Amino acid sequence: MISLIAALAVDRVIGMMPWNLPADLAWFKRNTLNKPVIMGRHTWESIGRPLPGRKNIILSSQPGTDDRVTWVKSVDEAIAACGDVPEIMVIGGGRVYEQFLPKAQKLYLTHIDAEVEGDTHFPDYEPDDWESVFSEFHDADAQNSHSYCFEILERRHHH
Ligand SMILES: Nc1nc2c(c(=O)[nH]1)N[C@@H](CNc1ccc(C(=O)N[C@@H](CCC(=O)O)C(=O)O)cc1)CN2
Ligand SMILES: [Cl-]
Ligand SMILES: [Cl-]
Ligand SMILES: [Cl-]
Ligand SMILES: [Mg+2]
Ligand SMILES: [Mg+2]
Ligand SMILES: [Mg+2]
Ligand SMILES: [Mg+2]
Repeated sequence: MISLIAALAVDRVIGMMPWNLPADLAWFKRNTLNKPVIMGRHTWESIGRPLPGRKNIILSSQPGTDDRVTWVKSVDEAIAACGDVPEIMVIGGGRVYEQFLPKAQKLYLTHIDAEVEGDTHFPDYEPDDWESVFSEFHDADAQNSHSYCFEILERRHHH
């Protein structure tokens, strides 16, 4: 099964960080550890080093040479490279989320209370097609710059 995981500012702006949220990074790690992660080449270059404890699959029509990750050229190849696993995590960026959304059955979202200047957005999804099965709000604190709300949604309908 395919899931997307993303952190969204107001207006669904995503980035590679205008905010400083170690709690969100802990949420990201907890929910991706021991699962393959699929990302586009822009996201890969922004991370710079393979995420530990996860198979790192990079979707790009023009692969790099880095032997530390697995390079694939299509959504279908990305999925095949993951093989028989319970859950595949798609970690962005904008275009990769857009291509994978139709195949996804679960969303892990962090809704951040920040207005920011970026131009890359998380895909449009029809809220009526999803059910909110978890939500938790957290205030900002000495370690986290903004307030945020974790949410998990499960797909109920497809169009
Ligand atoms: N919800 C959430 N989802 C996301 C991101 C986020 O920002 N938060 N960011 C996007 C991908 N970018 C990164 C950049 C850095 C890291 C990263 O470095 N993670 C460490 C944890 C951080 C650390 O302890 O050093 C890890 O092992 O997972 C993860 C995703 C995609 N999805
Ligand atoms: Cl957590
Ligand atoms: Cl990308
Ligand atoms: Cl505090
Ligand atoms: Mg090689
Ligand atoms: Mg889009
Ligand atoms: Mg769309
Ligand atoms: Mg319904």
